[PDB]
Amino acid sequence: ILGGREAEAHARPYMASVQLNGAHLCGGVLVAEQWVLSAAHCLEDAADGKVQVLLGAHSLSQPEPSKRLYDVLRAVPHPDSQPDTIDHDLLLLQLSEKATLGPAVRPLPWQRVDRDVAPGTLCDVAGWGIVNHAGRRPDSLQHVLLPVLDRATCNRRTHHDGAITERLMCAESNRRDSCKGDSGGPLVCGGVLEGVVTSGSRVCGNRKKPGIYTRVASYAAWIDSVLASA
Ligand SMILES: N[C@H](CO)c1cccc(-c2cccc(COc3ccccc3CC(=O)O)c2)c1
Repeated sequence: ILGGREAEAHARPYMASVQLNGAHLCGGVLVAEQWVLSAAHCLEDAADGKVQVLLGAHSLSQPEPSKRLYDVLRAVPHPDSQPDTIDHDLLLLQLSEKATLGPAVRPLPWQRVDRDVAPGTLCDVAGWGIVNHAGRRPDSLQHVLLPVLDRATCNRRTHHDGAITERLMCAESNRRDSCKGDSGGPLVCGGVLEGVVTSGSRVCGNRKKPGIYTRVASYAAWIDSVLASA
């Protein structure tokens, strides 16, 4: 997260750290007791290593009573996802067991009504992604409120030139933005999950290259089907 600030500890109980061999790789969102939603590209160059999900965390390195690292029993990338493509970049991770719920661990309700979030709406993005262009990795969870950018503006030749489908949404990227290590994490509007961070053009903090977020509402049928297949 560039241009953000340290989040209040455990104020986002749905926030997950998807990890590879003990290291934070991507953000994730707890959407059900045993399921974490993330981005499919996160596990592309991982196939070998131990994939785990850290729940109830503020600090990545420090002990906290609510912190718990879970093993993943199965990884469900969206069937239409392709590598190094920004479309259908969703991943569902089944935990080893149902997560112990409490004030610091709680699933987030997600948008099921397939209608765009109004442009200008301030939405909260959180993550353990890089906090400056030099690549400084924060130990503690960061967040930033970003305004939603209309698809038309986002799709201009000067911006993402037609790449923003109806299944994607954009947020302003001027200084404040999501960056490397934030994909798979949440974009929350009025307490509801609206988007999942994707890597876009892999450029951060540049107003001409807005942040790209996968609209969860567009994938309601797939998420429901995966969550129902215990
Ligand atoms: N705001 C912009 C566009 O929305 C944005 C948001 C989020 C990430 C990036 C971004 C910037 C540089 C390099 C990478 C490659 O990262 C990975 C590559 C492989 C696995 C995991 C990651 C981690 C990750 O994807 O976060 C991503 C850019």
